[PDB]
Amino acid sequence: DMQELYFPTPKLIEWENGVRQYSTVRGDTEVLMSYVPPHTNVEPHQHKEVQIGMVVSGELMMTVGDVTRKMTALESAYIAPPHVPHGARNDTDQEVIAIDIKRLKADETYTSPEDYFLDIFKTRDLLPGMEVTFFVEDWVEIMLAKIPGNGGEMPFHKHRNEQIGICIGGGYDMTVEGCTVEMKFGTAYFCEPREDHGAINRSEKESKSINIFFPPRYNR
Ligand SMILES: O=C(O)C(=O)Cc1ccccc1
Ligand SMILES: [Co+2]
Ligand SMILES: [Co+2]
Repeated sequence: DMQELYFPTPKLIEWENGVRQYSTVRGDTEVLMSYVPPHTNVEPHQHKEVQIGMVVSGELMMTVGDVTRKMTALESAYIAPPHVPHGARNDTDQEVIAIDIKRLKADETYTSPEDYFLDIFKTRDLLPGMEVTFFVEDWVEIMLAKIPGNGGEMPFHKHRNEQIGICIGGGYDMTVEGCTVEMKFGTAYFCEPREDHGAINRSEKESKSINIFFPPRYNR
């Protein structure tokens, strides 16, 4: 009944310059997957919401404040604090696929590295065979996860931490509070604090996801 809560139906945003974005929202948080065409500029802006982002595919020139970093897929993240100007350019011959999370909570303090970009904090197995990679700031933890094929599983559990995520490769069955969805590329899920969730990958190919914790769960 409430599947729309945990797995929001995305809206498509189609710009005139060719950028396409898929918007999923639950309450105070929005997830956007963006496809930016070759040699295309994304005009700078600013807003009261904090913004965290990462490249999923391709290479993107990302600008936050005075800083522009060439972002390689899945190897860095950025945080644009509230009202900090930010924009981007796909300066390559290839499409960029990027992810960004926009958010505003009254009790959160949106710190960031002084030059805005986060590098890999640590890579390691979360469960035997399940490799994860962390990017860590005070109030948020990004965790890349690979769920092995042929039965790879994240057992059901709950935690104080809010947890939001998006599938970025392969497929898997995701369950939140008794609602099971077949995740595919771009599918987003939203877990409020203490909401039951789990996952299994029954396919042959491993499945990749980006999972985000407020506040950090593993590296505090
Ligand atoms: O570590 C957690 O808290 C998780 O929920 C991990 C996870 C990884 C991939 C899909 C669903 C949950
Ligand atoms: Co923005
Ligand atoms: Co969890």
